[PDB]
Amino acid sequence: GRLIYTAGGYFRQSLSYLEAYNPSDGTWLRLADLQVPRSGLAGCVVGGLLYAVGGRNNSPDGNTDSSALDCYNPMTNQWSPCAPMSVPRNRIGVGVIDGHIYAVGGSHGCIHHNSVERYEPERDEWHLVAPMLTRRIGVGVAVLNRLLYAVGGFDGTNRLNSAECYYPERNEWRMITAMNTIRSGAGVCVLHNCIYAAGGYDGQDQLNSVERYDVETETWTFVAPMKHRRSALGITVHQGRIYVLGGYDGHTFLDSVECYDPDTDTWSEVTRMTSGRSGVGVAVT
Repeated sequence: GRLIYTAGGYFRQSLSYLEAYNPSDGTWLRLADLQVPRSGLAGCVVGGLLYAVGGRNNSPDGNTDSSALDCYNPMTNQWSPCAPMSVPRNRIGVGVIDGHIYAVGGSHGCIHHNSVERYEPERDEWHLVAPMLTRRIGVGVAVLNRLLYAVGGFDGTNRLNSAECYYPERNEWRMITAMNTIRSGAGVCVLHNCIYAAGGYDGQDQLNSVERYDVETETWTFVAPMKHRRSALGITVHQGRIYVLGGYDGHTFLDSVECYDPDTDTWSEVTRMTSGRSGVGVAVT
């Protein structure tokens, strides 16, 4: 049995919620709160452990970006700290390769990162790798065939439709074909051997469009769009289907959760979070 876990998020302030959606029976479990309220973070899963990476603690007492790495165990329902990244990373992207966590981009105050670092869970250690060709905050990140893809984002001045690909053995980045649409804060995931970018922000509107990248053709193609435009949404894959959680539509923090079925190329609204929020970290375990 696997659940869709959402950690953290923003609604008028940063959040500590850890909630887990059961796509079968409909429930949200309330689990142990994050040690620190955090928005703009990423989630991932290595060895069954749920990791929460980076973000920002934006509480009514203070704004601080976070370099933190924290670890949630469902067998104990407990959070434990990890060693932190070398720099704070708000609006981060993360991906997993060979049981290693790659932290990509994000911001620290006015710094817009191009740096990337790799976390090794068996040694609880972070190590710097080759920086991206671009500074990308609000970057989507996906792993396909052990290659690490960094998609869209915001460079501090311009929002991006470009994408680049990291080769771990050569330790270098190469630009790939760019998306059709400029997107920061899109949800980027991998499903049945294609990369999907859903929603986001082009600097003028929040997006409902969705496009998927194909490595064999090196081409992005639009698919069915979400019912709700949204930026800074959470995204995951559960049992062959894409799930988008929350986000921001320019007027309100969404609680809607949509589900994409690739076999019918349709989006459905399946559940509502216990409260609207954006900038969550989501993963399945």
